[PDB]
Amino acid sequence: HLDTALVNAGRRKKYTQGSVNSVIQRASSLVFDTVEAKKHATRNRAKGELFYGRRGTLTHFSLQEAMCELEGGAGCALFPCGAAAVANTILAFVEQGDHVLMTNTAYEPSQDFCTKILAKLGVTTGWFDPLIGADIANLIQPNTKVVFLESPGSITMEVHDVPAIVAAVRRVAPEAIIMIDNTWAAGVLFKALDFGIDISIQAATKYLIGHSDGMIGTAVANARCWEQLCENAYLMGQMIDADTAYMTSRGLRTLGVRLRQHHESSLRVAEWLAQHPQVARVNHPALPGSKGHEFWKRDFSGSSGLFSFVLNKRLTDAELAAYLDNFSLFSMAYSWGGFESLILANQPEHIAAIRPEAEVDFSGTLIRLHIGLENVDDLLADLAAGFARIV
Amino acid sequence: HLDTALVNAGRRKKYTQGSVNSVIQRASSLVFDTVEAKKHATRNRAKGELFYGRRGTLTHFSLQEAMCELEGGAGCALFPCGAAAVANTILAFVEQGDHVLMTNTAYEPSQDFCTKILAKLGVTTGWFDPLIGADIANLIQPNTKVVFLESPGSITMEVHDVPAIVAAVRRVAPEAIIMIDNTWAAGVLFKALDFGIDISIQAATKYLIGHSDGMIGTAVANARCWEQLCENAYLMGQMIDADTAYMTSRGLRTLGVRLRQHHESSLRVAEWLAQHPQVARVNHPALPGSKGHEFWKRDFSGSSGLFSFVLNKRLTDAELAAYLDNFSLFSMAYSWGGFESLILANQPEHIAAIRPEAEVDFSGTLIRLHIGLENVDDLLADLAAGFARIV
Amino acid sequence: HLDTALVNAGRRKKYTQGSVNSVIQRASSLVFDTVEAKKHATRNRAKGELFYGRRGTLTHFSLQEAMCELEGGAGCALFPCGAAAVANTILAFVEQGDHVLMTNTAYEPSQDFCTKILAKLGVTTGWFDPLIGADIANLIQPNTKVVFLESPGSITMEVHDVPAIVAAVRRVAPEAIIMIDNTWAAGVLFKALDFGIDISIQAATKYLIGHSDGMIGTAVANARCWEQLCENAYLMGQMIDADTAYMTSRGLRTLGVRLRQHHESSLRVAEWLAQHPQVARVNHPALPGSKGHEFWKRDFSGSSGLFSFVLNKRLTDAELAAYLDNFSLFSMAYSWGGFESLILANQPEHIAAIRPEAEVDFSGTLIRLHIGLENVDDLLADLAAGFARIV
Amino acid sequence: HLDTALVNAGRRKKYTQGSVNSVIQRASSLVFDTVEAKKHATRNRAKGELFYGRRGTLTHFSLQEAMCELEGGAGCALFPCGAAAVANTILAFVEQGDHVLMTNTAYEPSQDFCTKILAKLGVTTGWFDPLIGADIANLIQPNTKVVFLESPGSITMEVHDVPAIVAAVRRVAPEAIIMIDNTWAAGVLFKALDFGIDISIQAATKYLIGHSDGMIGTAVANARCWEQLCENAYLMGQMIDADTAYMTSRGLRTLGVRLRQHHESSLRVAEWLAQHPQVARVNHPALPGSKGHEFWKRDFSGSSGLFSFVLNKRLTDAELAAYLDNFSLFSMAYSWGGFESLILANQPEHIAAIRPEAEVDFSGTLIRLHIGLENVDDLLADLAAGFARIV
Ligand SMILES: Cc1ncc(COP(=O)(O)O)c(CNCC(=O)O)c1O
Ligand SMILES: Cc1ncc(COP(=O)(O)O)c(CNCC(=O)O)c1O
Ligand SMILES: Cc1ncc(COP(=O)(O)O)c(CNCC(=O)O)c1O
Ligand SMILES: Cc1ncc(COP(=O)(O)O)c(CNCC(=O)O)c1O
Repeated sequence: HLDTALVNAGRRKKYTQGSVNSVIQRASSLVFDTVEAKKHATRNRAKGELFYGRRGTLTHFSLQEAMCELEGGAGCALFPCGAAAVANTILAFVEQGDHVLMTNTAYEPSQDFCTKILAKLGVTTGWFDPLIGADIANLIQPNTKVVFLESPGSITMEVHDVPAIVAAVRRVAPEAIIMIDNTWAAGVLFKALDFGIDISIQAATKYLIGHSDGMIGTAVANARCWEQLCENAYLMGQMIDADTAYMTSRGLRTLGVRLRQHHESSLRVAEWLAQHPQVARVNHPALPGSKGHEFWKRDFSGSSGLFSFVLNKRLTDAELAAYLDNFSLFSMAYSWGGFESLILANQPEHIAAIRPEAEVDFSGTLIRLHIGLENVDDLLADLAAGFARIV
Repeated sequence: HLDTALVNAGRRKKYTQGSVNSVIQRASSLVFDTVEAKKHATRNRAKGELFYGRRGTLTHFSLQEAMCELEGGAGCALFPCGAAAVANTILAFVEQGDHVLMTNTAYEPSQDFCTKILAKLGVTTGWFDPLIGADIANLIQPNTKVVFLESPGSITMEVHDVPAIVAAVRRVAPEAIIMIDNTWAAGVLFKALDFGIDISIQAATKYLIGHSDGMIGTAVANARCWEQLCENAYLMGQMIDADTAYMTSRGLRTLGVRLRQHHESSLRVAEWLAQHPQVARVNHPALPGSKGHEFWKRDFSGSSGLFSFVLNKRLTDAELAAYLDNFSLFSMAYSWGGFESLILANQPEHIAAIRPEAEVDFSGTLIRLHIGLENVDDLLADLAAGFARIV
Repeated sequence: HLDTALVNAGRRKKYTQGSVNSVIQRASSLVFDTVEAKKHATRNRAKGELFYGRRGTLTHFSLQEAMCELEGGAGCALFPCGAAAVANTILAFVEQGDHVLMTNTAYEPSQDFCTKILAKLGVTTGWFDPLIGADIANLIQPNTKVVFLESPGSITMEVHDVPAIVAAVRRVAPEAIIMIDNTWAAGVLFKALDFGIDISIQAATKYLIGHSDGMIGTAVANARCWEQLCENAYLMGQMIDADTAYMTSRGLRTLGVRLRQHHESSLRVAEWLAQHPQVARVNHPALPGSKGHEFWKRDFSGSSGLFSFVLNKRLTDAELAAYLDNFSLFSMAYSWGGFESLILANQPEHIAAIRPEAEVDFSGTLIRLHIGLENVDDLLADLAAGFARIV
Repeated sequence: HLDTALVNAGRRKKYTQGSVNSVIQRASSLVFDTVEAKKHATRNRAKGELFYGRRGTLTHFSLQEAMCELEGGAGCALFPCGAAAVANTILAFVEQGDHVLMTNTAYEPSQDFCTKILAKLGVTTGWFDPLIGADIANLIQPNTKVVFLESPGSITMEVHDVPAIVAAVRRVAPEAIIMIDNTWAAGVLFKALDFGIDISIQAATKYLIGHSDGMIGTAVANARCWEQLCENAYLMGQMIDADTAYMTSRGLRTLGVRLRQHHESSLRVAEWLAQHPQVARVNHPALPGSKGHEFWKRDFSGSSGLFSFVLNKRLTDAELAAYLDNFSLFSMAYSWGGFESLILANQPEHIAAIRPEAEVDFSGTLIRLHIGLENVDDLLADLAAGFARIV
């Protein structure tokens, strides 16, 4: 029933006022007809009554309701982008003297927030290998407050054993705040809260928006953590504009059909790459043999379209240009989750530099692909032409 | 020449591409045609080359250029709202052990960020009376890193003697970061950076947007402080959407003709209130006798339309409803800076509770007015009817 | 390669300027830097140079290029909605004394334009049964200027034999303008201009927008008819706003994946209805046995999700309310082509009244369904519950 | 009280739902909760009940209410631009055999609609000098259905004696439909429907939008003519998108303070030009001695900022480039009514060619200026520098 839920989540008449989609209510000022209405709005300023634009309008409330339904949460906080959701969700739960334990495959801006901002504020960060599983218990310190997961990992796509990690954390520090950056799954292919994670964070920028033309972050928390997340993020002034909230709700309505196509196409590309003589390794959560693939198969309900692979050699700078500059359909850009296919390259030492306290286990150039909605045979031909430029 | 500058600031062909206003470029992904173009964009990712949507698109670059011209700064950082600009601009310059010195008339959410977020990060906040002037030197501690001004003050409208404050800070701690919330002046009626302030922060939500239908914060920094502001705000994921950036640029184009009307009308209302038997005090920076009026007359080039007054009595709850619930033109809402007139009330003890380490010097109910663009005689008739309901 | 074409159509650097999607250029005024540039823009004011907002901005040019590529036309005119495209495209080619020959299954507002507007301007209109095929030749008068097709027909879904109609028209009246309302096919499941039709009109409101939140009409003409269409529509001031043009281009990027789901789901529902004891007839072009199905099978490349069926009785007012008022997933609304499922009822005598010079051949209430993106088993359960309410 | 009316027109709780401005309701489909509600909406589909997006959503209804209040009409029809409003408002009231009598100073596209569209549909058009006054009676034919006014005229700015024209029409042809293109007055500086005109048409593109970034037309009709205008324009599919309707309502809120500045600055420039040795004539309705000034003074409540003047020679193309290419503040573009100043040149023989059955009474190049919101002394200096380039 996920497709039905995606079509209907948040679409109630109090928000739509007769249209199919929520109205767009643009506001800072929200008007109180009487002193008693103002008092009521104040009491309910975080409970869906119109109070002030920084808390939201009908358009935001509709999106928040949709996200809570789809991710099974008590509340959804909104942010100007994914990086803001990560940074402010972590910040909401720490004080000076605390420790954060974060996967070494976390998105680089998330790491840099920890090492360049949190550290200044008296909050330390330690690191773990994404396949650590139950052994994470040994890394929990007396002051560990937050455990931060990201599955699959950024770039290299390792999938955590979330049940093993969560069980170990709860044994040692049942009160800890467990968070996950659930962007790759779009919050719906992995139902994080059902696994005992406290907060599921997404760059709604990616698959929820789905068209590469809006930026927005979300964080859906369970009942234990919601009030602290909501109020501390509000104290940092975190919000999103009404129009982007509308566009995120709108993206939900095609998320199912889109994801099924990204899954089908990216798996086909990954299977083809795995047979290719110029490819050393394919990092796709759905491909047999990929790191944590057995946890993806057990714990996820599908795949998206982002993955990576390692070439059979380290490209020279001349080869990198010959390869990347001459694609016809794949484009070079950051971000992903849109309708179009993207390609980027990283050398192994570049990845090692963003794997704290760890090395990488490959020596070829790594290529990250986002597989969009183009015909897959056309995408395969584009990749084949690229291989011919470097063979 | 301010009106000419407001019409033209940021409106260059590289952003407008033939239209009068900037194009609206909605993006996360920004495409690099070659590896070398990507390297160039990376080196210039904070210098106006398209790199990634979190840094901005053409639409943001146009607004940033306009704000730097109008406020005389080296760079302009963008935020989802004014409160995010205040919180993240302060956060960008502090670390555990630092001290912030803030006017006791600061906007309440700014105070709450200090007491409820900064405090648990090991950053202490002290307070000063807005008329302290040169005596602020005695409050500067070895660990004072930030001095935070707001002139006129929130609600009660006291105007600082900025030249005296800045000179005192520079004598004792010249490296300190002096910031101002310059929202009431819309950043243009008081040229903060020409007075030796380091960073001018605004809720562009107010007069820059001008229509009560968008939220956005700005912070314009001098060359000394720009890199740290830019990079630390970016690590917190702070940005605004392209469409709100467009609407802020658009608001600049009528800001001069709007502010002149708000000034003319609000001063007429303030002069009338000052003669009224039911009014104890009028707090309008432009009205003779108001706190810091001589600094407003010396240091500002105009007034906006927000001010307050104190009634000759403390209204009962029944009188508050009779007064506020029955206006025909003034509405109750938070925010201000739009085309319509607004009214709110506060009891003295409510204000005292947001004047840290200080008491208030009045006992009547305080009324805050925003004077919009309606005909002033109609607004006066509405206020007169209000007075008759409580006489 | 249609999916690749849909992802990339119109997305050239001159329109996108570095983002994935076109920029949104909002304009009436377009600025000429020199008199020489103004002269060049004037000469090329219908050839893709920026001249005046009524002709379009970069955003419109990008959509027009996409529509010409996808429908194989020489030019694409834009209109405020589908009905404006129909009315103004017909008007662009008639003058007093002319005759229009239109299918009797044409959309009712299209018929009303002919009988209420054209008739008082000296232009007569005659009618044909949608399955007339080659016998249309005997209805062509010496003054027949326009032959207007709609396949499938509105409401009742009959599919024309376009090859037989076009061949008959060209034998008798080679210079006639053959037009089609190609909305049901979204202009891509039936390539009208490859069949010898001169102009393909769409309510881009439906599947191109795809989300029920924008209105826009398009008309794509061959080289023979383009100049007259363009210039006469322009004389009537026909245009669309830049933002809706952007959203139409954006809809193209998911059109393929959406249509495949609408086809799969709607055919499954039709097959179930076609064996259902409370259903007298199913009108779905893709269902064997439906009127004109053999032509759909030969001439179309797929199906959308709009179709109708006839109940085993004419519902009374109490029965119609018990049926329609209590659906859980299907909603009552006009329009279609969006992500959500819709239901409407038409009584047979109502349809007969909008079948000029013709009778209907059924007596039960007709139900028109739009099958959206919800889970099809959930939709079937909703329809089954409906049947139980009227059994 | 106009400023108060402009701030408040159309801003009722049913449309704003708690915000200051209307909600933006984007919709084709509008959902009926029950068959009973659909029946009610159908009966009232042109009477302000939500029925279908082509009729409008809450956002349109709010704008329509505002326009009817401000112009004193029974209804307001919306169109994609001003030219569509003119063409479709005329078309709504003519049939084969009718005659249209139009001022020879009408906007050129309005003339071209008459000569190129209406003529081939059996509707003839004749012409009259804008100062004809009461002598227009002699030109009214038995089949004259529409008398079309435009005051001030396009380009040359002549002001009609509307009382004299209307009285003559009513004496000879009381049932005629009298229309005016009231764009220059923004519908509010000349209350056309109080002078016995039946329909006031505007390019809301100009001063109502006020920022050069939207296009929209309006036609406000009296009770006698509303139903025919509404229903015939709807049969042509004429509508505007919800977002442009919102931006038009939003423009009303600053229209008063904008127009006062355009009046002040443009009259100052006109007075300067009227004493300048390089100027042969100044065409500004507010300038004493301009054609029809005495009617402007009697019948209008203010002036906008668009006017023209005639140079002391017909400039060559080389002089036009030297003059126009090198302005610093004035830009070349079509349209007007925005915040920036614009300049265009018209040769006398080109104007004569769009003065049907009449000649011009000047031989110098005509310069049309739009005076924006820049500082007027800067604009005067820009014009002076232009004079020096051609002296
Ligand atoms: C896994 C993951 N988490 C957060 C972000 C940041 O979201 P944004 O809206 O961009 O602030 C991303 C961003 N990725 C860019 C890239 O991978 O190229 C992310 O992938
Ligand atoms: C002086 C001042 N500074 C910051 C803000 C916050 O801006 P926002 O965009 O709302 O986050 C304000 C806000 N004012 C609301 C009120 O005064 O009622 C402000 O006044
Ligand atoms: C087949 C077909 N052709 C034109 C239109 C009109 O488009 P719009 O954008 O609404 O002006 C439609 C519209 N139909 C409404 C309905 O079927 O309920 C159409 O179906
Ligand atoms: C007086 C007058 N009436 C109608 C229009 C057309 O409006 P639009 O929204 O542009 O279709 C205009 C147009 N003017 C362009 C120009 O004068 O340069 C007009 O002036």
